[PDB]
Amino acid sequence: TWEVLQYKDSGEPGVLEVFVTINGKVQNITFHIPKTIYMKFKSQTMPLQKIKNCLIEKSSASLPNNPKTSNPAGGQLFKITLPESVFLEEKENCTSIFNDENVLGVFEGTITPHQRAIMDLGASVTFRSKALGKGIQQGFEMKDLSMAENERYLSGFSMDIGYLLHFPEFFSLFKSWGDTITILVINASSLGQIYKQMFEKKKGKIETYSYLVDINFEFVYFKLYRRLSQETTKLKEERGFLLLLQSPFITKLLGTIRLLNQMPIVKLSLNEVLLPQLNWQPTLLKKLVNHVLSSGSWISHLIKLSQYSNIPICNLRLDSMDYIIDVLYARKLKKENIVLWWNEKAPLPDHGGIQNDFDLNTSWIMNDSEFPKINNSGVYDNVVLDVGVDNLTVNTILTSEFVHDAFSNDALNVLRGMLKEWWDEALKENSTADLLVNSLASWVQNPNAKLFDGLLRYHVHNLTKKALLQLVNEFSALGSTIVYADRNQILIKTNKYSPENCYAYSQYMMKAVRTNPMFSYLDLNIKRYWDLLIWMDKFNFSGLACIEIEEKENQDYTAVSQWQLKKFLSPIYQPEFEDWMMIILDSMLKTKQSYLKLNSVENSLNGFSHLFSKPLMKRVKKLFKNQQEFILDPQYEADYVIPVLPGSHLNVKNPLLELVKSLCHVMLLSKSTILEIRTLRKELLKIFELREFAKVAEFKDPSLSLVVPDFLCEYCFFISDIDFCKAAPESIFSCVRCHKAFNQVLLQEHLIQKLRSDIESYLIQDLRCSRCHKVKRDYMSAHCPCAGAWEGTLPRESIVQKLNVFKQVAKYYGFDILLSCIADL
Ligand SMILES: [Zn+2]
Ligand SMILES: [Zn+2]
Repeated sequence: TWEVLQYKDSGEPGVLEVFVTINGKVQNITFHIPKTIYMKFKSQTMPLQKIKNCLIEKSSASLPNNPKTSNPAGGQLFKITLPESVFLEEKENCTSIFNDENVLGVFEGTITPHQRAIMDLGASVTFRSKALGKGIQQGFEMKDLSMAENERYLSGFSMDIGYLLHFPEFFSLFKSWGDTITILVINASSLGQIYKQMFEKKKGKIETYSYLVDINFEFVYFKLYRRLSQETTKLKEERGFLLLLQSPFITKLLGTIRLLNQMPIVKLSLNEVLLPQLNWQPTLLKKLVNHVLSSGSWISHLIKLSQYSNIPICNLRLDSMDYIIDVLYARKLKKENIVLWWNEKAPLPDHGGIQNDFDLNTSWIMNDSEFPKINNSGVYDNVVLDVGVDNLTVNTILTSEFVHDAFSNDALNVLRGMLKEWWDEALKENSTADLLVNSLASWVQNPNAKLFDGLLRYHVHNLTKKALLQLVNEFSALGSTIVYADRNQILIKTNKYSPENCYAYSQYMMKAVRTNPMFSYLDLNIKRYWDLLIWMDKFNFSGLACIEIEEKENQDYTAVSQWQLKKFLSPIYQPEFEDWMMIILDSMLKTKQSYLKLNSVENSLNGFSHLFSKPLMKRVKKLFKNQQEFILDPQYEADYVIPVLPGSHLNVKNPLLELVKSLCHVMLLSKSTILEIRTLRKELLKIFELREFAKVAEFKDPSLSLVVPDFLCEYCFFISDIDFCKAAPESIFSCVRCHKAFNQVLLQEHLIQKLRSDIESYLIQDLRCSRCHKVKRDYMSAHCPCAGAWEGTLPRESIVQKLNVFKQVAKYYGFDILLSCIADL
C-alpha cells in the first residue's frame, strides 16, 4: 500500500514514473503501461496478421451514436491491447493492421498511459507479487499485477513545503523551515506591519492549520536573474519537499529551470495579475502575505479533495473540478461496456476520425443555443408575485436506432444514477458533493472539459425547455396568469386584489408545485409583491411593490421606474416625462383604491384619465409654443440635441412629438380603456397640425436588441443572457447576483463568436420557392417545377442590420478586437 503523490509519463513510450510516499521518505518508481485501442477492422473476416505479438479479441462494447453514421454495416468490433513501443515501430511501415482496407477508425488511441493509470489504479496502489528487487531496479510491469486499495485516509502529512512565485521582476521564494525573505528586483517596515496585521486577522486559521504549515522572518529586496537555479539547487541538496508555484508562465518557468523536474510539484496557478502603475508595493505585499497565510487552507482543501476523489495531490487543482467529473465518469463507464470516447488536446469527442468531417446536422445543433421566453405586456391592477427558480438543470437531468439525433441512453442513465448518489451524499453533510453538484452544470456547458459532446448539451437544453413549458402548464392549471417567463424569473398574476390575502394562497401553490414528482428537486423563492404594475418589457416597467407581506400592519409601498425609453428623449423633456408618469401612476392608484372602496372591462381603472386631462393639454400647448420660439436660437440648441445610443436606428426631428408618442403609448397598454386613450391621443395630436392615423404619429421601438445567450459567471456558476443594447450600463460588466466584474476580452471574443456564427449560418442556409414554400431538392435547377423562383430563407437585410448594430456597439464602447475583426472583412 503506497500513497501516490504524482503520475508522470517518461520520454519513452509506455514508461511512467511516480513520486510515491514509501514507508520512509519520498521515493520514485518506474512503471510500464501497455496501450489499448478499439477498432472496427473489416466486416467479419480480416487480415489478422497474427504473427505480430498482440492480444486480439472481438468485443460487443457500446459505440457512440454519430448523427452522420446511420448504417451499422459490420458490427464485429475488436478490442486491441498492445504495448506502446511496438505500436511506435509498427507505425513506420504501411502494410500493417492499423492501416488497411475497411478500417472504420480507432476509438481509444488518444489516451496516454498516464490517464489510464490515474483512472484504473488511482492513488492507493499496492503490490501482490508474492522479484521485488528485480522489479525495482527495472520498471515494474502493471497489466499482470494491478489492484487499488481503499483511500479513506491518504496519509498523515508532516513534511516541509516549497514556495516559488512570480508577479508580472517580482520572482519570490520562501521556505517553511527557513526564516529569510528576499525579493528579486519603507518596504521592510510595511512587510513587518502587514504580516503582523493579518497575523492577528487570521489567528484562528493560523492556529487551525499550524499542523500543516507553521512566525516572523527577515526581509530583503535584491546578473540577479541567475539566482533561481542556485536557490533550487540549495533546496534540492538540502531537502528532498513539495513545490507550490504561482505564475502566469507555468510551462516557461518549468522549461527555464531544469531542476524543477526532479521533485513532485503541486500547482496553484491563479493568473491575470497586473500592476496599478503606482503604489504596487502595498498591494503586492497584501497578495504575498495572503497567499502565504492561506497556503494552509489551500493545502487542507487539496488534501480533502484528494483523499475523497482518489486522485494524487500533484495532479489536482482548486479550479479543476471538471477533472474529477471526468475521472469518476470515465472509470464508471470503463467498469461498464461503453467506450469512453476520451479525447486530449482537442475540445471535441473522439469518434474514430469521423468527427473531423463537417456535417450540417452537427453544425445546426451546435449554434442553436437560443432560449425562448414569454412576455405578455399589459396593465395589471391585480396583485402579481415575483418568484425565482433554482437548480432547474439538475432536476431536469434526474427527472427525465430510429432517432438519429439521439444521445446514448445508457450514458444518460449512468450519469443520472451518478447524480442521484451525488445528491444523496450531499444531503448528509458533504461540502465536496455540494460543490460538485453546483459545478456539474458548468461542466456540461464548457467544451473545454473532456468527455464533452454537443449532442449531450443539445439534449439537456431541449429537456430543460420542455421542463420549463411543463412547469408553465402546471402553473396555468390553477388560477394564474403568466406575465414573464425566463430561466431565472417568473411573474405570476394572482386573481386576488389585496396582497394581504395571498399569504396562504401563495404558500399553497408553492407546496403543491413542490410536491409534484416532476418538480421534486426545484427550489422556489418569492421576492416581491406587486400592488399595481405597468409592465411592457423586462427593461421597461413601473409600479408599486411591497417586499414581503406583514401581519397586522399596513405594508410599506415603494414606487420604482426602470425605463430605457426615457434615455432617448431630449434632455429638456425628460423631467416632464418623469413628472407626468408619476402623476398618471398616482391617478391610477387613486382610482383603483376608490373602486375597491366602492365594493374584458374592469372598473378599477375606468375613469382615470379624467383627473389630469386639462392640465396636460395646457402644458402641451405651452411646451409647443416654447419649442417653436426657442428651436432656432443658437445658444438654446444644446438642450434640443437628440442623444445617440448604441442600437438606435430612428432618424427624426421634433422631440415633443416623440415625447407625446411615448406618453400615449405607455397609456395605450391598458387594453381596457382603449377608446378613452384614443380620444385623448387625438385631442393631443390636434394641437399639432397632424391627423389621427398619420404615419408620423406612430410609436416604434427606439432601440434594437443584441442578446448573448448563456454567459457564465464562474464565481456563481450562474447562467443568464445579456443584452448589449437595451440593458443599462454598470450591469453589462458585472454579474447579476454577485457584484464581480466581468472580463472584457472575453466579452469581445463572445461577440465575435456570435457574429461569425451568424455569418456561417447565413452562408449555409436553404432556398425556398416564391409561390409555394417547398424546399429546393436539386443541386442545380433553374426554378421550381411550378411558377416562382428561389429565395433565401435568411434575408440579406437582416444580417446587414445585425452587422450595423455590431458596428454601433463596437463604436460606443472601446472594443478594438471587434473593430479589427470587422476591418478584416
Ligand atoms: Zn456572479
Ligand atoms: Zn414553387
